[PDB]
Amino acid sequence: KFPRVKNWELGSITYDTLCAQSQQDGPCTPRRCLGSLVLPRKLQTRPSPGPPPAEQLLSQARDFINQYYSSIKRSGSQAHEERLQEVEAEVASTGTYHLRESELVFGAKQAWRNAPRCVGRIQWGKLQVFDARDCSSAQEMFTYICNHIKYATNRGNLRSAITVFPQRAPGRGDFRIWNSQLVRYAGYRQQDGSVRGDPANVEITELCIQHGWTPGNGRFDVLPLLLQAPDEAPELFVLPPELVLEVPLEHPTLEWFAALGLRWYALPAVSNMLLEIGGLEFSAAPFSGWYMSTEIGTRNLCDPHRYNILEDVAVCMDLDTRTTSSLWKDKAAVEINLAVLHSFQLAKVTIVDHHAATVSFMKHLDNEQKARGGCPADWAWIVPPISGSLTPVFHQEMVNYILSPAFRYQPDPW
Amino acid sequence: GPKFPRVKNWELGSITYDTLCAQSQQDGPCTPRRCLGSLVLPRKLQTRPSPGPPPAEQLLSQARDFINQYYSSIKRSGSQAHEERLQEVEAEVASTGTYHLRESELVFGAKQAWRNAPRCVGRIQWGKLQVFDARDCSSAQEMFTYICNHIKYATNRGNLRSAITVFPQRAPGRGDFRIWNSQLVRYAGYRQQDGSVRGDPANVEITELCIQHGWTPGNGRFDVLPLLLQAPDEAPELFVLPPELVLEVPLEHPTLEWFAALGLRWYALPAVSNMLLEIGGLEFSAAPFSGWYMSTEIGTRNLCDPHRYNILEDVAVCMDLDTRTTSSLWKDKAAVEINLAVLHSFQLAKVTIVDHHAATVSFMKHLDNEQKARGGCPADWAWIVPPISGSLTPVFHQEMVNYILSPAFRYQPDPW
Ligand code: HEM
Ligand code: HEM
Ligand SMILES: C[C@H](O)[C@H](O)[C@H]1CNc2nc(N)[nH]c(=O)c2N1
Ligand SMILES: C[C@H](O)[C@H](O)[C@H]1CNc2nc(N)[nH]c(=O)c2N1
Ligand SMILES: [Zn+2]
Repeated sequence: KFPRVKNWELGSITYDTLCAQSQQDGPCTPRRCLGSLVLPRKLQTRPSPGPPPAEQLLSQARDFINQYYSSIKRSGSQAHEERLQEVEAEVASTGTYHLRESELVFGAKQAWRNAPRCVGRIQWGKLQVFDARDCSSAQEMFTYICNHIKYATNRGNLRSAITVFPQRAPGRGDFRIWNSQLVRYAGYRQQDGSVRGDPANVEITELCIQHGWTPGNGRFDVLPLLLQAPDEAPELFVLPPELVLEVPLEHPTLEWFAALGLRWYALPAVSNMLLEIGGLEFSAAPFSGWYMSTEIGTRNLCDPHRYNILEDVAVCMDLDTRTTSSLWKDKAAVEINLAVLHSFQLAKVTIVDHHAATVSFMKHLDNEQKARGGCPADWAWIVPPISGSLTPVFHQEMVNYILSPAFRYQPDPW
Repeated sequence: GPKFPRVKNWELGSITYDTLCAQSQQDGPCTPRRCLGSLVLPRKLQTRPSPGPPPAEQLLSQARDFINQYYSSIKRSGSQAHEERLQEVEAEVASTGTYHLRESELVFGAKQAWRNAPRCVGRIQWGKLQVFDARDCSSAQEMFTYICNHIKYATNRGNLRSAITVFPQRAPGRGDFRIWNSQLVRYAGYRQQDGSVRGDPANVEITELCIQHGWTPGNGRFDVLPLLLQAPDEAPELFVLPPELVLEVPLEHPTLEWFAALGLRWYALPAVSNMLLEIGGLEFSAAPFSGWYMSTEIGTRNLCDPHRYNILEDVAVCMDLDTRTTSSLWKDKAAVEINLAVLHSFQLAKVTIVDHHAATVSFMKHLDNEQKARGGCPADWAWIVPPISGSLTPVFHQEMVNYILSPAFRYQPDPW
């Protein structure tokens, strides 16, 4: 039942007993493993044709309340039994319930802790939770978002934060941030099918223009936010420049790197995922921490379907682009990730390289084994995009499963 | 849409459906509750030893399935020869309790096992495999002759050729034919007095077994080990491979002149020998196979792994990198030059080798070929994506479905 987990670098073994607490099913079966798929339509928390069955919601709620009181050690106190009574009364009468701010804070931190694809969970206990459940308009969503950004950025000394907007109600539309991240660069599909900017943001850039945004023509034009209040069309909001801290990229030894004009924002804030706590769903709950260098230098800048700068840098470095055997791609990529670490460190902006991050994740796995008897992790996401075996996580076996609270993927509002 | 796993390529945005997984009849380690896809040896890819013959009914169903596969590949499914062969197999199983393959059935099954191997990135070459039938072999000495012939053929003075030698299958009430070594060519791993290791740390055990069996050890980092060959119901016999048979490549860097001075090297022929070839329910406990290397296997894993040669620090010190901090990316820089050295040295010595870019690109082609041919291709993402420069490679952005198909190459417990 319980999987034997092994580290091949050190020969050490552990048994994951935490996976037994999983109540939600993944995409795999004994016939075939689908663990490398980014998003199966299954785990995804899509819309519904009404209110969840009261029995199911109630059991997820009682479970969460049980988790919370256990955390503060008051498991069994009258406060626990009374909170469970309150939840039952509210659900039975209204088909739903609401969380207290202390519970929402514990829930947000626990959802991060339970996030399989996250390599920075060693910081899970240090999270600023902004309660925005008293938001009623898109204009309000914007002020809360700007507050999140100003707080998280902190002049360069980044701080992990999450802003939780109103939960989903069966009788109305969701509060949604249409942008995948709070900060994104525009992607303009040119004449020749080409793309000026970030090709990953072509669809959202089009939507922004459609809703009245006057576009630019640069490779790094920060997009405005499309915030949606229940059953209302999304509204356009331009982010104040002083709020968006950006870092111009230059290399420590290659003088010509700066000339490439590359730059990336400091704040990584995912804004399209759904936070589920005790059966309650928060369709708008942007979260942010700090970047791991490979996200920018390898994925964002070197992916073929992204900025695709590999060959440009290779030519500047004057490498042999004729054959793959010269390893020109590998050489260019290393210098690009180096430029990212150098530039952010020069600008006094928080980053963490993949070696430092993965070593900390290994410590986190150890903390978790002793604390909960395991830790759900997605090997394909945890192992960085370059120099995989050069990091300790590559040599670590991992067990992946879904625990709640959890951040889940959800359908696009359009 | 369709009731089969939807597979996507994120670089190109293309979609495909895996229908081939529908043919899988062997369960993997995963369940709807948890994914155990990253485990090297879950007890689902490993064939334990059968001290007793497989139940006639279970074996016969596996046998029928294989015969059906064979006749389908030659396009004579449902034919007279097909129904005859099926009858012939159940006749053998009826009286003897086992059966035997025809020459062409073994060649087909051996090629299909490679084709079905989820952890192999070189499957674009699956149709070109030299199958040596050694099912007549009766002694440990003969196994040696066969292995030596295999090495000569496969090595071909640098112009490597994929090959596999199949020894007699598992027989009920008789010992197995087993090659104790993990590969035909392995470097010794000497356990030092202080606790460290000289040579290859991966080979500490087998080295100790060779010593317990009469081998007189050396004291270098790259000492080729002798073979511990086992014939049925007999103790393993030690056989030293003649030096001229084992082609090696001294490592040197194209620009970093001091790299040659490091005295590093690696053998040309990658030949796995501790794996079990399962065809139609028949188990070939000894069936070494070989191809050619992918640069990262040597330069990244064998030479840079912390539990292997671990040379990253040595090379970084020579390149004068800041090994005091992670942010200098000294490990990344060094590893790149080490991989470049492996590629350069093999090309210079005219020994076949393929870099991780070329190999993965050819695996994408294979994936496209198999989509059209079988409606999918079982692939282990963790093993298909190279140990360095993952996303710079096209397979990283390719979702894969993993399942067990037979014939198959399966793990098996150590003879000892
Ligand atoms: C403290 C700094 C942190 C670092 C360095 C870090 C790093 C990472 C990395 C490398 C990824 C993969 C990103 C990608 O490839 O798209 C990731 C994903 C993720 N992280 Fe963390 N993380 C941190 C903080 C956070 C915080 C504050 C939360 C939530 C409260 C969080 C939630 C997650 C989740 C849910 C994912 C999956 C994202 C997705 O599926 O797109 N992370 N993190
Ligand atoms: C023609 C060249 C070939 C190349 C470049 C190639 C490359 C690879 C690579 C890189 C691996 C990973 C090994 C590791 O990381 O330990 C692998 C695994 C494997 N290959 Fe291939 N391969 C080729 C030929 C063969 C042949 C001839 C067979 C069999 C007839 C084969 C069967 C397999 C199997 C079953 C594995 C699994 C390894 C394990 O489970 O330990 N390959 N191959
Ligand atoms: C197909 C494959 O799952 C996909 O390319 C994954 C692999 N690992 C990843 N890992 C991280 N951190 N982020 C990603 O976007 C991906 N993409
Ligand atoms: C734990 C993890 O499965 C293990 O380190 C795997 C990862 N991917 C691999 N991939 C290949 N090709 N070869 C290996 O030996 C491994 N080891
Ligand atoms: Zn799985």
